[PDB]
Amino acid sequence: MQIEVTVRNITPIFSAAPGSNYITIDGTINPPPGVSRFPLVRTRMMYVAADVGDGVIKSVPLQIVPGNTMRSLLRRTMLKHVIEPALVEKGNKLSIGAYATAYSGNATGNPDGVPSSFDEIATMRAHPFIGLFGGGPRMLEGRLMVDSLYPIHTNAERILGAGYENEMMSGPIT
RNA sequence: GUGAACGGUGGAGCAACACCUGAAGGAAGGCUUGAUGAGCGUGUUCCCCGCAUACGCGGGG
Repeated sequence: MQIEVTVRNITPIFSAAPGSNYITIDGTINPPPGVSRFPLVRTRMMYVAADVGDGVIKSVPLQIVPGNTMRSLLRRTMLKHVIEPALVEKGNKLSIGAYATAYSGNATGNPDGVPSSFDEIATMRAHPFIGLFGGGPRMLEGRLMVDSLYPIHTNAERILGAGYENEMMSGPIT
C-alpha cells in the first residue's frame, strides 16, 4: 500500500550533509585554498539522473531530506503521542532496552546471529508498531518503506513519474 | 662403418547444475553580520643621532 505525503515547508530545511565543506563571503562553494575559507555545513543533497537537455540525462544535485531522518521522525511521532500514551494510560512499563529498541531499532550494537522462532516473527510483524519498524536483537524486517523527502522540482522529474506536471520548481532552491 | 642403422604417444571427451548480501539505524544538538576604523586640545627655539668635518644637511620627543 502506497502513501504519498505531499508537504510544503514553512521554514527553511537544514539536514546537514556530512563533510568539511567551505564557502567564501560571496558564494563560491569549496574554493581553492587561500581565499579565507569559512566552514559550511551544506544541506543534504541527492544526486538524481535528470533531463538536462533534449535527449541527455545527467546526474544533477537535488536537495532532499534522507529517508532515515523521515523514518525516525515517523517512529518518534507515533512513539511520542500514540504509543507511550497507550502504555502509560494503561500503566505498562517498557524496559530501558525496550525503550532503546522501540526508539532506535536495537537495544545494543550487537545483533544475535541466531534466528528467532516463526511464531515470534509472525506476532511482531502482526504487531502495530513492531511490524512497521523491525530490527531488534534478531534483526526483524519491518513492513514500512520510508522514502527520502524529494522536492517538487524538474530535477526530480524522473523521480515523480510525471504525476505532477504543474508547480515544478526550475531554479535553485537553496 | 658410434650393439649402429630405422621407429609420432597417439586418437576422443562441456566443470557443470542451483543459490536475494541482507535485515535495523535522525547529522545533529547550540551560535546577533555586527561592528570597527569617519568629526573633536596645544602657538616658538629646548634635548640627542648620523653624513660631514662644521659652510650645513637629514632626523628622535
